[PDB]
Formats: sequence, structure tokens, C-alpha cells
Amino acid sequence: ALAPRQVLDLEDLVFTQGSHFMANKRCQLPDGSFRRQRKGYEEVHVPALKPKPFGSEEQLLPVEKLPKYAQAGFEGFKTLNRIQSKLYRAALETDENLLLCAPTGAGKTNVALMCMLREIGKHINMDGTINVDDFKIIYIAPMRSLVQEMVGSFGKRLATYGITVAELTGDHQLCKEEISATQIIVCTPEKWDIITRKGGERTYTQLVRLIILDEIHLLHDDRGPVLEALVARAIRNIEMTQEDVRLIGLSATLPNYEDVATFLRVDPAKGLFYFDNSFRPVPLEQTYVGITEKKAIKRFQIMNEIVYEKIMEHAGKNQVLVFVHSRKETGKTARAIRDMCLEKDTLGLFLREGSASTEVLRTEAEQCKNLELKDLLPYGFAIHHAGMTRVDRTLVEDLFADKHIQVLVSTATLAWGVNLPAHTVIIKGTQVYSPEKGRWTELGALDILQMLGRAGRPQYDTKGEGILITSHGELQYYLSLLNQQLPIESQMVSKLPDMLNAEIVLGNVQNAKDAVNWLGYAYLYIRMLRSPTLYGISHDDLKGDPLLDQRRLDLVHTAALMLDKNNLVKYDKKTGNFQVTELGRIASHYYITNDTVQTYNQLLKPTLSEIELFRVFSLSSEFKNITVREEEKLELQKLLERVPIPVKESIEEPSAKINVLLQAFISQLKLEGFALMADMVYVTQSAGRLMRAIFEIVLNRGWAQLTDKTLNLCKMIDKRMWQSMCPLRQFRKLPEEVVKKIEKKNFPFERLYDLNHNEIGELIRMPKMGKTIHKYVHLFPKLELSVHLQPITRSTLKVELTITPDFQWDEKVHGSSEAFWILVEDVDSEVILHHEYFLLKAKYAQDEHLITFFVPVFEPLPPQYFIRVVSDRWLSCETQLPVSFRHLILPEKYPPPTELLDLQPLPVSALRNSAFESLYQDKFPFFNPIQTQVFNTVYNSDDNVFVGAPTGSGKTICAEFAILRMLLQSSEGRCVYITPMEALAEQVYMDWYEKFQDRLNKKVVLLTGETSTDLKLLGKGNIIISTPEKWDILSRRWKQRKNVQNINLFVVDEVHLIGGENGPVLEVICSRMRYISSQIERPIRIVALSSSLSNAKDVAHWLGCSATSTFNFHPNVRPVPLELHIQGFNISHTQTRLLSMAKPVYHAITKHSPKKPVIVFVPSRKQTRLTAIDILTTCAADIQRQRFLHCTEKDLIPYLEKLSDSTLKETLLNGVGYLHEGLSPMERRLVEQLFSSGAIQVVVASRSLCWGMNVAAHLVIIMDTQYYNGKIHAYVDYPIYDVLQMVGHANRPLQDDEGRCVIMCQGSKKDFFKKFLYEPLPVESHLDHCMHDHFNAEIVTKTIENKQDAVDYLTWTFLYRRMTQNPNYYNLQGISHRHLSDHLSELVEQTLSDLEQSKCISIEDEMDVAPLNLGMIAAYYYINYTTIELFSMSLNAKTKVRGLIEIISNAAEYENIPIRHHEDNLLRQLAQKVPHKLNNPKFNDPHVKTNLLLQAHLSRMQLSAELQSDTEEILSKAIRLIQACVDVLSSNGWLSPALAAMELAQMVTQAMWSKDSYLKQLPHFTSEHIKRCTDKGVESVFDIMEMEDEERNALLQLTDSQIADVARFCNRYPNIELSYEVVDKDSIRSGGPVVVLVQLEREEEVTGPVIAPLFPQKREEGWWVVIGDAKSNSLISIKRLTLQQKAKVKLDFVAPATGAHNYTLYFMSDAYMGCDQEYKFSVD
Repeated sequence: ALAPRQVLDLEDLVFTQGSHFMANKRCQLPDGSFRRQRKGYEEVHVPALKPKPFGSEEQLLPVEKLPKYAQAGFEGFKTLNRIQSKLYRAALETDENLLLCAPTGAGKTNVALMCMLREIGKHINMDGTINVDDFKIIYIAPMRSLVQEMVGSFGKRLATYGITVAELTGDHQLCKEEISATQIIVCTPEKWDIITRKGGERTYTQLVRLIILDEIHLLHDDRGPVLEALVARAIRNIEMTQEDVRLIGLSATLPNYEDVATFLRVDPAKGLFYFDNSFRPVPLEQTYVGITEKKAIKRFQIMNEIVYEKIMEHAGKNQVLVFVHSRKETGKTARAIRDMCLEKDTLGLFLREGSASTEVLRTEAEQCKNLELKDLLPYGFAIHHAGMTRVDRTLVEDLFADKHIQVLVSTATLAWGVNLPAHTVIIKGTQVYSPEKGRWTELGALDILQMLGRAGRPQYDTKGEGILITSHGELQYYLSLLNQQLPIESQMVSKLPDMLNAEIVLGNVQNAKDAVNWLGYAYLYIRMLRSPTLYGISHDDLKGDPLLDQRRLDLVHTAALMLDKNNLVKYDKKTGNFQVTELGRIASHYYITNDTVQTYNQLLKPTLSEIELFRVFSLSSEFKNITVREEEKLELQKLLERVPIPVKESIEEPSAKINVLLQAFISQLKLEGFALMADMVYVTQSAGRLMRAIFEIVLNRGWAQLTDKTLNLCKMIDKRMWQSMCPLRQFRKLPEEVVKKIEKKNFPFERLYDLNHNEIGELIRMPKMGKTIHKYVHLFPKLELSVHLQPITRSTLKVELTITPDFQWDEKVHGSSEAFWILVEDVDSEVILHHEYFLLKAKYAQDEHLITFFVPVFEPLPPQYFIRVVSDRWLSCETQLPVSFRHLILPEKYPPPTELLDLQPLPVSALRNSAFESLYQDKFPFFNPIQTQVFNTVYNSDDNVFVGAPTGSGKTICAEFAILRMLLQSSEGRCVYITPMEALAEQVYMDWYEKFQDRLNKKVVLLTGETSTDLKLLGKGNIIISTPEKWDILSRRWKQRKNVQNINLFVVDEVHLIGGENGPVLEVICSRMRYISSQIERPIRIVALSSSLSNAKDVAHWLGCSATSTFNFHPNVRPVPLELHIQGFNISHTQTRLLSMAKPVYHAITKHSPKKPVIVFVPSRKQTRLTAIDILTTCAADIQRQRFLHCTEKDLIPYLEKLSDSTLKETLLNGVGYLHEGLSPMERRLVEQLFSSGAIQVVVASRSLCWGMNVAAHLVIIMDTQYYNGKIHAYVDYPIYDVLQMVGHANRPLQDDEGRCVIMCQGSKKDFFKKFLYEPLPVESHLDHCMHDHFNAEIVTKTIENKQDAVDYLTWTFLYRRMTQNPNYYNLQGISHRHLSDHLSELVEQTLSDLEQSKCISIEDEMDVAPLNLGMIAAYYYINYTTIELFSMSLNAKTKVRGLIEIISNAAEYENIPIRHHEDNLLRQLAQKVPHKLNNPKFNDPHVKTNLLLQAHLSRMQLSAELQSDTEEILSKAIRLIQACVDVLSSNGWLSPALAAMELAQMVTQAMWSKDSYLKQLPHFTSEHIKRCTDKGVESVFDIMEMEDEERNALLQLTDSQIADVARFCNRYPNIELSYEVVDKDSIRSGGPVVVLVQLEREEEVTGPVIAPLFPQKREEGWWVVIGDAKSNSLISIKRLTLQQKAKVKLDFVAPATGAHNYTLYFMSDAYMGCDQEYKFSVD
């Protein structure tokens, strides 16, 4: 943005006088303009404009005329006011921005109300009355007093709507997520500015449909620039979000009002309304006395005398109001008349001519209150002031409008605070002290205008007067103001460098060009165009520069330079670009001026003392105009002695006055000198933010001592008490002296915990209070802490911190949460190595919380680190816990990574075979530096090799080398390839089936869920692709199956996943392969590919890899070099942090990859949609709509026609696609295809999909690194494995010379990523935590027969190797060979002791082990051992289909079904809709969930995508569990249960319930069909098999496509016929054997799977032949069989005695209902 720039001096261009500025050259007066020199003073009069008659037809609107829904909240009103009637149509029937200019007190309120009512009327909902959660309305009033006024009266009018209106304004650092539950926020501009600088601000503003600007003429005030920021900000977000927000502005009648209309985007023809003085509520005649000379006391007696004679044209009936500038003067000024109105011949005495108890009886009976009030009450007098008066204040308010109170002098505060208008008002003086300017100045234009808007009572008056006593000198300014003539200007130049910084920090402006555009949104721009001369711009300049391009560029340059000086922004004149600093970020967030930041940055240092920190606060530029006056020096000398902190060298300079002012505020010292009170209020109202700004500065630099000091200083200011004092002071219900009494003792607070109420009451010598003091001591927040540590490397430790609440919760005391800071400090407590925010929600109090983080360490190790957990609110509420390093064993240092040899890139011609080279010749000429260096050893060898390279490097083909070499040596070679993730498996299967079965014609196969059909693939295949649990369940029985033994090559991909969840299964199957290899003496080649590992040696030597053939490369040696940028966001609350990341994401795309492709990973499905729409809408507001679509819309339209997501079509048209799991596998393939072609430039994808994407970008942006766990009610970090994978996608070897990645994370995570991304990952094993299932299977298969075998098995593992390398990780406490053997033994012992207590194995002779029934079936079905433990524990003789689902949903395999956000509510809804209701059902229990999903699937209910996806994962393991249940019920001999369980198998398969009609298995049937079937007689599937074609579909609605599927169903539907016989039925006897032979045969050849469209897995027909005695409920014998065409089934048992035994024979499918035959019979 290089262009000629000129440094301005703002002090030259600024309107110095602020509000008091008059661009008003002249000034004209009305008709009556008489001037009367009573000569101590000039009186200028202007009379009341006659009432303006009703114009062109326009007439008042009786309330019943506006629509029915709006009537409400206008109670007590017969008719609309004239102004309100003029705009009822605009405010109610249109959504147009309005600018309503009217006289003060015109009643602009009810107009804003009609505007609200329109928005409220937009969420009707028929029966349900309001959609209170769907919208929000912000209302900006400009005074704190007015806001409270408004909340109450808007509160009233909208009760009948059930709408919540609440104040937000005040100093209170934002919290309340019940502001998430209020719809009308009422606040001040500066409050709303603070909120909306947050960036995650879009959590509040998300729903804001309408914002209202009361008293918008504040534009002109020194506070004006805040309004200009709000509106500029708001307007600009309307364009970026493209969601419409309505702006209503309400103003007084002042010049420039039409420039304000333009500012607010008001259509002049449609929504501009201006109403001159005619439209006053009550016509006011007005006097403007200015006065002639100095003469202080004389000038005031002048003034005080003026007041009497004016009131006394009102004797009996009339009310008066006087305004003064001091809560002291409410009485003093009413005294100078008390000393006059009655002092000269009791003039006008008896203002209440009820010298007869008319008004006095009600006035004298209310006298018994305090001060000047009881004093002034018995006659018509009263007072109202800002000097805290509370409940009596609200009682001078009723008795005034009840009309007993005659005279009431008051503070400006009342004009704003409550709507009580007098008949006349008089304004004494117009001079006020301003702490910020540090002088007296002329009181604000806003202020006056509100006061005279109180002359005359709307329902009770016909005229009103208004007298304004000011100084004659240069105060015809008030004539101007009060007669529609003082123009409204822009004060934006004053506040320009702070305003700019907030936008830079917000991400709204990244350079000067952006900033110049920003200025175009401000009121300044409009005003400079319209009156350029006034804003220092020559008519010549304007004429050649009509858009003020030179001025805005200059203004911004000048500001940028101030911010750069003060180190708030980094700004280079060259590019015009801006970079935010931390200092600037804090400045913006805490509302500190940039000069103050500089001072802080200059003064703050680790060794700053409390003395010096009180000093630094004093030097804050917000206080730079503060002087020490003479009349106050004595009192400051007095305060200095009573406060605690020494105030050095500073004698009474202003530095020291500010210093002691703060200390006296914390000490709650009383004051007198009102000049000093206004200064104290001004430094304390600020002190909160300034301290907290200093805290955040110092926290983030790591300064431990100063972080402690400042945090306490914050708490002390908030809590108004010293650290010295008693923490019991924080409980406001405790009487003061009771507490000073506990302080009077030299007794530590801590020791109160150990004292009972008696001993307390005793120590205090006030036994009355013993009990309640006790209550409060235990309400004090208190945490217990416990730490667990594990070394990771010699620099980093993983730390699990367990936080245990130990206090009583009272929501009156603690509310809905308590926040804490977790601080990890070094030995000396000088440095914070790590910190983070912990929010203890109330719902989850007294739950244990586990916070996990990593901390650095340095080899000359200290003895201790400390962990402090300090409250963020309560004083003296901390808890420390040392972390000893005395017995810590750091791991063995790692070797360097293998060198990268710059070899001349090997051509494809180095592969010699011509058939082979065709697979690569047409893709590239030369392999990458890793593939070539490796090639030597993997193509030209038969030995074991390990490749370690950053994901993306192209490891896949290194494995190919080996497979090519195998097909070169073997004809029908056998090769197994194992990837950890299933999603990777399918990706490699497509990739290779075409490369190896299409191209090279060898078989290539993919293992599935079923063992028998997989055993075949294992046989015919030359390349077998599999996930670990699949290869495990096969090769477990490697002794039996030969095919496992004769494999030539074994390829493991992503071996680093061994350290991941589900790593065990991989480590196991790998170790087994190595074991099998040494034992079969025909070595198996093992080839492992992995991410860069620090400890690759250990994985190499584990898998038999020499150091010659072990290739482990550093991340920086990646073929396509990566540019990592880690970007932190200090926002603890996740929903907010995600929102504040949205702008940075677009800036990331435009900076790092404007043309080239991008992938954004987001944490979830609905985030994927939201993030894409944002990129789009932001793209369109950047005026570059569709800059991501790199073809033409027509080019895409053939493809998009297929899709069904309306939104995916819309985003794709615009250049952005998204990938979540709710999309058809087709739709996903489309999006990826279009991305790889380059047609679309950006894909947003959910993190669950970083494994199943064969798509690469130029830039990868990870948007947050956390996801919610509904099981522990907390966000948890992405596995570093997922993040490593995501990053690997920023990699296009062919085109890009670089890849780029931007990770956006919470700050607390930042340092974690900086370590473990620029460096190699270390893996450990978690075998020891999953030891059982593998031993139990090894024992079943007699690979382990004794304890020594168990111990030797383990020598083959990775576990075995790492234990000695990092003992402390495994909880080994030494490293000798002895420690190893011990721990190994201790390990096998417990694992076998568990498996035996669990009834799976038998321990005999202490050394020998054997498989038991439970053990054998858990290995057979691959079910966790605790699962069958639970089955046998819970199944009984009487359990039915209902109880069965309950037990099976309790399987451990369902532990991992996750709970996600708001599924807590979703599952509760399911719960009321399913057939079976649960008792004590915990909705964050994965077992309660899989229960409901189980009944949901049976009911055929369709659900949300991630419930359906889970339903599939549940159904995945469903069948193997039921089968276990059969085995266990039969092995116990229970008949009716085992039958019940077989029904469940077939009814989970077909997706129907126990009493569901058998016809529900047939395609396209519904309840409507079945009812019109029982009416005929059709109740069976066989009852439609005998029917012929014409009668068949004559029954109900058919289509040619319906008949097709249905008739094909009945052709796979089992038509079996049975045959049985008792072998030697007559020569059978008691105790003896009985052999039963059952003959099965079907009249149909078997081709096709089991058809079960609702079951996500293709399964084959299993059958159960059973024999039982129904009378006793006895399972006699059973056999499970897959039948094909026909077969002989043999089952025997042992006869009981006495001949006659009646038996039953059962034939049971595990897949269909209605095939179940029964045959009765007898024997003996």
C-alpha cells in the first residue's frame, strides 16, 4: 500500500473543547426574544411555541389499532403520542434503520419499544408464546443511572411477553451465561465497546437482531468516538456475516442530524424523522440568565437570590426542581434559601397551604428517616443526591409524584435516573469539576438537555418554564444548544490511536489500506466531506480528492506511528502493514490508553515491589491531568498516615495523591473534602482494569512474584480489604466487629478449620456467633491437590494434576462457578513455567478433575517445582503442592537422526523391470531424497527395514519396493500389510487393487469382520490389507492355520501409533510375527514405516532391524519443506475461542495461500458447515466474492446435480467444500475430486476425517486442538497423532516448493506444540495396561502354559525395551536388570491373578496355568475378559429379552462409545420414546447410551448422524456378544434364556422387536401395510410364498421395482426342512449315552449374503440346533453350524432314569424371524 504519507499533529486538528465545541457561528432566537437587564445578570427570554395543529390527516393511534400481538406492554395508554403515531408504521411494519430526532422528553422510549415489539413479534411459535432463545436486542443508553432506569421500565412492559431484560453495565468483568438467557441487554456505549473488542464477541452478538442508540447526539461529546467505533464495527459485521441487524438511533433536535442518518445507513425518504420544538411534550417558556462578573460570594448570592423569586410565582399548587453539580449542594443551596425564603418575613411560607395537615399528615408521618430530609420534610421541601442514600431516596420519589413534596433541589443524576418531571425546572450554575481534565469545566451538553426535558408534566401540565443560570461570558452556547442549533460533530480525532488499535487487535484491520477503509465507516468521514473547512481541509484539497483519500491515509499513518512508538503495534512504513503485540492486545482488551502501556512496559520488572507497584499505577496516563489542590493537602497528609504502603520520595506531587487515594479506598477510610471524593471515585472505578491489565502483562512474561502481587492487588481493590485483614471479611453477611474481633487475636485463619463451633465462640469470647462463623469458614473455597508425573524426554515431563474440591457450595456465595489459576513455578518461585485457567463449574463440584500438561526441565535438575492453584476472585485462597524430583529418573538421551544424503535422485530406470516402471514412469521421473536413500536397502535386500519420516514423505511406496521385490522372487507370494486405522486400510486397498490386481494381475484383498470369509481371502491373496484387531483374531491361532506361517513379507505402517490408544493390539501382533519368524527358521521380512521418532533405535532393534537398515529422518529434512506457524489464543472458554479463530482463518488463507489450495480442520460436524459459510461470507464482503472458485459455475453444475445437501451445493458454487461424516461416501468422493482438480480452493473438514482423505493442500490450518468429552464434562486435547497427520497434508511435492501449516490453539497448549512438532515424537507402550486379553488368548492356545512362558512372551515386546529406557514412565523405580525382572514378574503375577479371579484361567502349582470355559469363549469371540466375567455374573435362569439388552449394553467394548456436546439432552428425549424405560439412568454413561440406541435400532428410529454412526459401531460388536451369551447360558444349562438370546440375534439383525409382525422383514412395509394384511389372514412370510403373482401384489401398492427386491428377499429367505432320529432308541438307559441325529437340507442352492438392509454389516446364516426340556427349563445339548446346501449334525448327552422323558428339539436362526422350527419327542 505504498503511497505518499504525511505526518499530522492531531493536537492541531482536534476540537479541544469537546462537547463545548461550537461550530455554531451565529445563533437565532424565536419570536419572544426580550432582554431584561436586572443588572447583576442579563435575562434572555424565549416563549413557548403554540401547540401545532393536526397536519395532513395524520391522527393519534388508539392502542387497539396496532396489531394484536403488540397490544400488550402498552397498558394504561388509551392512545399513542403524536410522535409515536407518526412512526408506528415505520417502527412496526418495516425493518428499516431509523433516525428519530425529537425534543427531549418527547417520549422516544415508546418508539424504541415499538421497534423491539416488531422483533419480538418475529418469534411467535403459535401455542408456545415466544422463542426467547432465538434473538437478542442491545440497547445503548449513555449514563449508568439511565441504564438502571431503563431496565426496570422495559422490564415492566415486557413481562406479559416472558422476556428477560437485564443490566450489564458496571465495572464487573464479564461473566454471566445468564446474559445468554436475557434478550434485552441494556448498557452504556463503553461497556458494549469492551465486550465487542473480545473477538469471541460473536457469542453475544451472534443473536443480536436489533441494536438501539439512545441519545446518539453523544457523538459530539468527548465520549463520541465510542459510538463511532460501535456502529462502524456493527455495520462492518453486517456485511461480513450477511445476517441483517436493524439500527435505531434516537437523538435530540440538533444540526447535522442528517449526517447522522447517513452514518447509521438511514434512508432519508423512509426512516428519517425530525421534530422541531413544536413537538415538546409540554410547551416550555425558557429563561437564560448569564451573569456579569467574578465577585465570587457575590456572584453566588446573586445566583441564590435568583432562585427564590422564581419559585414564588408558584405558591400553593405547582412543583419545582433545581439542579446542582454536587451531592453536598442538595442541602447547601437549599440552605441559602432556607436562610432567605423564611429569613425575610417568612416569604412564601406554607408552600403547602395545607397548614392544616392536608399534605403534612402524609408528609409528617413519613418524616422519621434521616439527615436533611426529616429536617426538610414537614413542609413541601425535599432532596435527591448521588451521595449514597438508598431506601429513603426511593421514598422522596413517590411522595413527589404523589405530589406532596413541593420543592426538590437535586443532582444531575436524577434527570437520568427516574422519570419524574416537575412543572418547572431551574438549573443553577453550569460549572462542574471533571477529574479527568483535573479542572472545573462547563457541564456536558447531554446533561443539560436531559434536565430541561423534565420541565412540564405530560399528563398533569399545559405549560412549563425552564430557567438556566450560567455565566454570561461565551455562554450563548446554551441558547444554541437549547434551540436546535449546536451542530453535532465528530470527536474521532481525539481518540484515534486507541480506536485504531482495537480494530487491529480485533483482526478487522491488518494494514493501512484496511484502516483507511475503516475510517470510511466513521462519522468523521461524513463530517469531513460535508464541512471540510471545519476539519482543517481546504476546498482545493477536497476538489481533487473527494473521497478524502489523502487525509484518511495521513490520519492513519500518524496514529500508526504513535502506536508503534508505544510498542502496541509493529508497523513498517514500507508495506503499510500492522502486526499486533501482546501489549496492544492487552491495551485493547482492558481499555487502557496507549501512553499508559508504554509507561507500564518501561516500569514493570520481575523484582518490582508492592511499594513500587502502587507507584507505577499512579503514573497511568488516565490520571495525567490530576493535580494536588491547596485546600486538600492537609487531608492527604492525614490519609498518608492511616494507609499501609509506604509512598516513597513522592511528597505531594500528583503521583502520591493518586497512590494514597487508592490505598484509602481499599482501607475504606471515610472522607470529607468533596474535591477529593470525586478524584477517588475516578481513580478507583479505573483501578480494576488497570490492575488486571498489569496482571495479564506480567502473567504472560512469566514473572512469578509480580504475578502474585498484582493478582492480589486486583482482589484487594475488588474486595476492598488488605491481605493483612481476615478472609472472613469477604462474606458480606458477617458483622464487622465480629471479624475485627477474630483479627484482634494473633490467630492464623487456617487454624479455624480445625476448631469446632464451641472452640471458635470461645476464642472470640462471643459464643453467640460460634455457629455461623463456622458455617462461613467452610464455605470458603478450598482445593486439595495431588500430582502424578511421567518423564517424556530429558527436557519435558507429563503432569497429571488432580484437583479435588473440599468445601461446601452455596450458590449465594459462589454462584455458578469459581475460577482458579494453575501455576507451575521453579524451585526459587521466580519463573512461571506454565499456567492455565481452571473453571470449577457448580454442576460438577465435588467431582474430581484431572488437568494434564507438560512442563520443561533442565539437566542440572532442581529438587522441586511448585504447583499453586490460586483463586481468581477470593483473597488468601491458594493451595500449593511441591513436586519432588528426588527420585525422578530422566530417560536415556536419544541418538541423532539418520543423515540425509544428498544423493543424485535415482531415476525410475533404476527399477529394472519394465512392467514395474510403468506404475511410476507416468507419475514422476525421480524418487524423493528419502525414497532413493532407502531404495538401495529395501528393493535390493531380503532383510528387515524401518523407515522413519515426517508424514507426507511418501513412505507408502517404500513399502511398495519391498512388495515388488517379493513378486520378483515369488510367483504367488504371500504378503501382509497392516495399517492402524481402518480408513487408511481402504485407501491403500483401492490404491493397490488397481496397481497390483488390475495392472500386475496378482490378487489383492481386504480383511473384514467375518473369520471364515477372511480366512479365504488370507489364502487366495498375494497382498492382504488389514487392521490390527483383524490380523490378531486370525493369527492368534497361528499354530492351527498354515497361511499365517508362510508369509514372505510383513509390512507395518504408522508403527508410531503403537504409543496411541489401541497401540497394544499392534505391538502384540508385531511381536508375535517376530517370534514366529525366529521359530520357523525361514525368516519373515519385516518392514516398518513410521513418523519421525526420537527413539527409533528401540523400535528398530525390537523388530529385528539393524542400524544399517534403520532409517530415521528429522522433520526438517522433509522433501517438501514445511513452514509451521503456531498461533495462540488466550481464551479458556472453548465455544468462544473457536469463534475468535474465524477471522484469523481467513487472514491465514489470504496471507499464506491466496491462490493455492487450503484445508481447514475443525473439531466437529456443525463447525465444518459454520467455518465454510464464514470463509464465504467474509470472501464476499472482501468484495472478492467467489475468489476460491477456479472454474465457471456451469462447469460444476453437472456434478452438483447429484448432491443432496442444499448447503454443500451453495458453498461449492462459491469455491468452498466441506467434509463431515454426515455426508454420503459419494458426496465425500465428489468434494475431494473437485478439490484435487483445483476447481475449488478450500475444504473445511472435521478431524475424524484426517485419516480418510487422499487430498493434499498447499496450506493446512488446524482450527483448535480440543474436543469435548461428555463422559468427563471437559474438553480434551487432540492426540498428537491426529495433529501430526493433519500437518502431513500440507504437501504437494509436484507443484509447491513449500507447504504451510497454521495451528490455532489455546495459549496454554502453545509450548506443547512448539516442542513436539519441530522435533521427533517419542513413543512408549501401553501394553502393561491392556495385558489381560492377550495372555488369556495365549493361554487358550497353549502358547503360555506357565508363569515362565508369560515372562518370556514379554521379552518379545516393545514394552520390554522401553521399561529400562524410561522406567519412571512405567512406574519402575530403578533400571538394573533386577528391577526389570522384578517388575515383569510383578506384572505377570497380577495379570494372571486377575484372569483367575475372573474365572478365565486356573493357577496350579503357582507356576502352571490352564484355560477355563469363560476364558475359552472370550478368546473365541474376541471379547474383553471382564465382559464375559460380567455376563456370567449377571445372566440367570430367568432373564428374558428385556434383561438381555441391558446386560449386553453393559459390555466393556461399549465403554468407548463417546458422549459429545448436548447429547445429554438428546438422549433424555430418546429415553421417553423407546419401549423400555430405564431407572437411575446416567446420560453421560456410554452404557445408558448404547442401551437406548439398541432399542432405537429395534424400533427402526432414525437419528442424528453421529448417533447413527455410533449405532453402527455398537451393532459392529453386537453379534459376537449375543453369541457369547448363548455359550454362557448353555454352559449353565438354562433353556428359556438361551432361546431368548437367539431371538435377540435375529431381531437385532432384521431390526424389529419381540412382538413386531413377522412381515416387517420384507422391503418397504409399514404399519399401513400390515393392518391391511391381518384383515385378510396374512401373518407370515410363508403366507405370501404360496400366493401367486396376481393376487400377490393385488393386496396393496406395488411398483415394478418393489416386486424386484421383495421377491429376491424370499429367495434367500431360508426354506429348510428338518429330519431327526434317536440312534438305537430302545437300547438306551440311565447314565448311558443318547445320540441324536438331525438332518438339514434346503430345496434351493445357496448364493447371496443374509439380506439385512438395516444391519450395516454383510453377514451369513448361522443356525442353532438345540435340545431341551421345557418343563424344567433345561438345556440338554446344542451345536452351532453354518449349513450351505446340506449337512449331518450330531449331538449327544447322558440319559437320566425311569424311561419316560419328554424332550424338545429347536432349530434357531441367528439372522431371520419365522424360520424357527420345533419338534417334540420322547426316549427310553
